[PDB]
This record gives sequence, structure tokens and C-alpha cells, in this order.
Amino acid sequence: AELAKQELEHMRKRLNVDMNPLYEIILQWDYTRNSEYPDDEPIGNYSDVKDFFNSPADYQKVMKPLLLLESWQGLCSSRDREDYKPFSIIVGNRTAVSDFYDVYASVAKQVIQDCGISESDLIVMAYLPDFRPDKRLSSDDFKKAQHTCLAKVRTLKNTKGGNVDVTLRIHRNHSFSKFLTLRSEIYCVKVMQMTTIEREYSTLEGLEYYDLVGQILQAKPSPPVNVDAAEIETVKKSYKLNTSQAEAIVNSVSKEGFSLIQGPPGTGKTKTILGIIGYFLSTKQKILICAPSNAAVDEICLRLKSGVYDKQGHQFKPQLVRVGRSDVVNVAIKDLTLEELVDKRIGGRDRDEMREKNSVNYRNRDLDRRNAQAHILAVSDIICSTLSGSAHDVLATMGIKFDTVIIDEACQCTELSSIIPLRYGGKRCIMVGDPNQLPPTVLSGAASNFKYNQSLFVRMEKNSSPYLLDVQYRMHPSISKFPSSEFYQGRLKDGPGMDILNKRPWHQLEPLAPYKFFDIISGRQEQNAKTMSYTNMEEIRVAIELVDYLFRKFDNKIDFTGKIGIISPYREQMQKMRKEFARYFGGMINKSIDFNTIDGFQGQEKEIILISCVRADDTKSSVGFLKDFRRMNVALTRAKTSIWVLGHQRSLAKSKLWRDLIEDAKDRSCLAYACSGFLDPRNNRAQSILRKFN
RNA sequence: GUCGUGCGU
Ligand SMILES: Nc1ncnc2c1ncn2[C@@H]1O[C@H](COP(=O)(O)OP(=O)(O)O)[C@@H](O)[C@H]1O
Ligand code: BEF
Ligand SMILES: [Mg+2]
Repeated sequence: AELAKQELEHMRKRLNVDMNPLYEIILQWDYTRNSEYPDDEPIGNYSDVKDFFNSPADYQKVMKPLLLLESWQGLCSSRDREDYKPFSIIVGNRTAVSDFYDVYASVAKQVIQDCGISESDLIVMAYLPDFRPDKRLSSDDFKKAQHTCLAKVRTLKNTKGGNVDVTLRIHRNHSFSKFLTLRSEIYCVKVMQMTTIEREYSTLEGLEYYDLVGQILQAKPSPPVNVDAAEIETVKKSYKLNTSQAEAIVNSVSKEGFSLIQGPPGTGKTKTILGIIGYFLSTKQKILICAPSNAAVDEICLRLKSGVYDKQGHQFKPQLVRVGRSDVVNVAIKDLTLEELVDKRIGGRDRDEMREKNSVNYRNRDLDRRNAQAHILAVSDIICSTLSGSAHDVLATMGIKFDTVIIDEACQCTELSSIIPLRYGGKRCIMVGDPNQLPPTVLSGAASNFKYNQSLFVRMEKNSSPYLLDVQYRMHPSISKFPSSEFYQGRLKDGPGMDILNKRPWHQLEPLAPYKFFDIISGRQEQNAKTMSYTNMEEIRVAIELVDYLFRKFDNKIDFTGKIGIISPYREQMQKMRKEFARYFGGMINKSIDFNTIDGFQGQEKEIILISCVRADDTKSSVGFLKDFRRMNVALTRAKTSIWVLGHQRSLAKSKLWRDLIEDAKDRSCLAYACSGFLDPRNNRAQSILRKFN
């Protein structure tokens, strides 16, 4: 009775967290400020992430400055790199709420749709008396303007005549409120989306009431619980795994608390997660799986679609729900999307009466949609999503409790992101990740200097040794020669027959080999003025030529549906690659080929991988974030059979890591020279250039 | 100095 009441109180407190302080602090920031910190407060306030936290208060005190710094850096990046479409609104009556002012304005529905303004968005508002209506309006004008105020879009209500009543929450003490006179035109432009930041702040505040708060603060995973070897052998036989994976699965399931599995790429980490899920289901209980990147969630959903084996070995297919939008979610698992499942479940005076009937019908449809969504969530056993999406409003409103949580690629997410899914009464958490992989995507170098980029998995590994996996079953041994010898200094043993099972017909051809490094003799990349992202068309052309040659050689012999992937460190480079591939081939690229980034492609598996090195210009003299060993390791660990690296030898040779990689490739005679039309006998210019370079 | 992200009414 009393215990249940306390548990319910804690659950509602964790789900319902006051967001007012977050806005009160963020809204005081100056949009026009050009600095690496939100304010001019002493740097001594910020502190490095402590390995051990005495109490939740200390953890919150340490994390809050880092979270604010990360939010400020993201806001600055959106201000510079992102360029939305500014709009104008008419100021209305202002309502005074707790240390805040809510302003109601009338906006055009078409303008709102074009600008993509939602109820969880942040905007910057300015007063420009000298602005010319004919003159173009952009973020540059806001940067130049000195009167800027941050506002939060609290709600968006559509009124008659296609007019939206936008409510904007701002800080009282901000001086810009003096410009918010009634019937005044204010130019507002979107900045960024605060949903992720809001969820992170809510989790940070509610960590006090989390069941595993003590373990997180102490960073001490529950001690291993000894289990009979018979169970381990039975699990290994049923799931056709190895001894290490079976032992890790048994240890993780047997003991409550935090269980960390550290497995380099290709060591069955995803297969280990699937085995854990199957074993738990065999032994109603709902399990929540969260991955930092949507690609990992899509891969997990695709793998689960094939079925899950139990201890007896029989394969069963549980109901899996993907919490996300169709656009971000992959087309292959589009059926598993929650919205698609809900759609499948159901799918004068006279004018006033007709309007009332239409409104009643719409309300009934909304109620039916809510009921179908609730039924799908309740019946479903596996809920796969992302860390940011794990705190979806629907899940919080439903109130269902997830006693088992899995965090895939825990090293790719910050502590707050990894802890977000634990708000739902998480008593058992299993984190799978390899520290050598890419770190969490942090836009602030200062925050990383304070160990903000450090993930909870890394800290837990430092405190105690996780369950280690040293056997791989994906990467070709030749491909894994260099990554294992350099990054891991060994400790990674290839499978008994990886080479035999990785043999492919195109490997026989000299141009195409399991491992090959192609050099761009003549290649330069242009940095975008706004996004500050490099991009070179030479690598795109070379990749297109390689793909066309591979298809022509083995068009009908072997189908390449979902077997060729191209990873580029730069978003702009990936977008250009996809656009040019669509222009050249057409719709086949939608299925036969995939395009992604190294961080966005982390965890993905493809038979053929093309790693595009954007930094193809020697005059730059800098390789960029690629210099880090984790980036190269993740990029190289994507190929299962064939890996092709495109780049400029001179530019990459400057960095020690790429220099060593090129030397290793030369030792194995895997180095190659490529250019425009280097595989075209007609294009004798390419042959002449190759001969001259040699 | 540039790599990610949350929603569908
Ligand atoms: N015991 C095994 N027998 C055969 N194949 C295995 C075994 N364990 C793992 N594999 C293969 O190795 C691959 C492991 O990939 P994984 O390491 O999960 O990728 P990522 O590191 O991106 O998560 C799987 O695709 C699976 O087919
Ligand atoms: F360790 Be794998 F690259 F997800
Ligand atoms: Mg995995």
C-alpha cells in the first residue's frame, strides 16, 4: 500500500518535471553573443565529470553547467550553420506567469508550415524599425541586430481564417519586452529544437528518484552472480553463440542492476543483445531497447523481424514497436513503426449542424487513434527506439513500467542520454558498447575538455571491468589486420572461417579486392559558406564509376540489394553523393545502395563499404576530426567483405594515423590510384595521368 | 570545426 503509493509518486515526479528553470536560465542568454560560453561567469564554475559522485545534488551541480554549455554551443552552431526562413508576427496581450511572460501573436498558417514551427521549438525575436520589406531577411540580419530575445513556442492553435495563435514564453527581466507593444511587428526566426535538451534536463532533475541512482552515482555495477555452466552451455547451443557471448548473456540476465558488455565491432554485440532479449522473453514483461542513432534502432528492428530464439531453440516472433516518425525510420521497418501499426489497427443552421457533426467525427477518430495506440503499446513486448525518443510523451502519459532496459552503443551517447530511458522504473539495465568507437557527438570542445563527452559506459568500465568479447565474426581477416594490430594492439581474433565465407567473385578482379586504398591524384573539396562542410565531386564520380563497373561485371550474377554502403564523414558530402548517385543510376540507389556518415553509420553492417575521405586537398594541411583514431576505427569496421577507401594520399599522409594506414596498405600492395575515368579505356587522359604519377 | 537528435497533430 504505502510502498505502491511511494512508487507511484516517484514515477509521476520522474515523468512530470518542472521545466521552468531550464527556460529561465537559457532565455537569459544573448542570441547575438559571439562566445564559447553562455555568459561571462568565471570558468572555475565548470568542473570535470567526477568519477565518483557523493550524492545526487553533487551530480546535478556538476552536470548542469556542462548541459547549459552544450545547449549554448548547439544554439550557436544552429545560428551559424543552420539558416531557417525568418518570419514576422504581430505582438498581442502579454500574460504574466511565474518569472515569465507569455505573448500571444497571430501568424499565417502557410508561414508556420513553411518555417516548420512546432510546440517544442525555440525562436529568436528582433525589432527592426529600419528593415525594408522588399529587402531579403535572413539570420545575418538577426546577428547584426542588437535587440534579440529568445522565446519558446509554448503552443500553436489554429483559429478561423487560417490564422495561428502562437504563444511565446520569454523571460520577464529581458529588456526586449519593452519593444513588445500591442499591434507591433516583430521579426522571429527559429533557432533549434529543445525537445532533446528538455528531456535531458528532466532526466537530470529526476535522477534523484531513479531506482539505480545509487549505482549511477557510485558508478559501481552490481557484482557478477555465479551461474551454473550447464545453463551457459545450453544458451550457447540454443543460440549458436560462442562461450564468451553465452557467459556474458547469462551473467547480465542473472544479476540485476547495471551490466556492461564490451565487444569490438563484429563480435556479435547486436547478436548478443538479441540473445539477451530472447532469453529474457523465454524466462507480462516488456523490454525497452534504446540506441543513440536511428540506424542502430533500425538494424535491431530488422534483426528482430527475422525472429527470436528461445532456450529450447524454437524461433518465435514477438510484437515489436518502433517509437519514432516514419521519415527518420528506415523504409524497410516502416511497417514496424508505431504510427503504421495504429493505422492498421483502425485506419446557416444546416451548416452549423454539419460543422458540429464533422467536429464530433474528428474527436471520435482521435479517441480511436488514442485507444489503438494504447492497445499497441500495452500488447507489445519489445519497444525499440532512441535515447532521445525513449522519453516520448506517449510513453510517459501511458505510464507503463519497463523493468528491463538495453542501451546499444552506450559509448556513443552522453551520461544524460543513456540515463533518459531509465526514468521508467528501470531496475535492470544492460549497456553494450565498445570504447574505441566514436564518442558522443558533442559540438563543444570545452565541454569535452570537462569530460562531458565521456559516456556513462566509459565511467562504469573505469570503475569495474565489463564482460569482454575478443572474438569477431564479421570483418574479413585481411581488413581486420590493421584495425586490430593498431587500434586494439591485438586482443581481437578472427573467426575460424571468415576468409572462406567472405570470398566473393569480384575479389578475383584486380581493381576490386577485399581491402583496397584508392588515391585521388587530382581532387579538391570546397567548404560550404554556411554549413562549413567540405565536399569534393571527384570522389563522388570515382565512387559512381566503381559502382557502375561492379554492377556491369556482376549485374545479374549477384544482387546488391542492401549490400553496398557509402560512408562519408561530412553530411554535405553524403548528401551530394546521394544526389549524384540518384541522378546517374536512378531509383536503384534507394535499395541497391545506401549513403550515410561514419557516426550515423556506426553499428551498421554491409557487404561492401566505400569510405569517402572529403579532405582531398593537400593545401589545407589539416585532416580534421578524422585524425582521431575512433573515427578511423568505426569507418574501417563497417566492411564485411570489401572495403574501398577514397582519398588523397598527400593530404592524408600528413597525419600520423593516416600515414601509418597508407604505409600498411603499401606493405600489402593494397594501395591504388584513381581519378576521373580511370576505369574507362576510352578516357586515355586518366591512363596518362596514372602513368605520369607512377 | 564540424560529426547527431526529438515528435505527428
Ligand atoms: N557464433 C556465431 N556464428 C556465426 N556468426 C556469428 C556468430 N556471432 C556473430 N556472428 C556474425 O557476426 C556479426 C556480428 O555483427 P555485430 O558485431 O553485431 O555488428 P556491430 O558491431 O555493428 O553491432 C553478425 O552479423 C553475425 O552474423
Ligand atoms: F562495435 Be560495432 F561497430 F557496433
Ligand atoms: Mg551492435
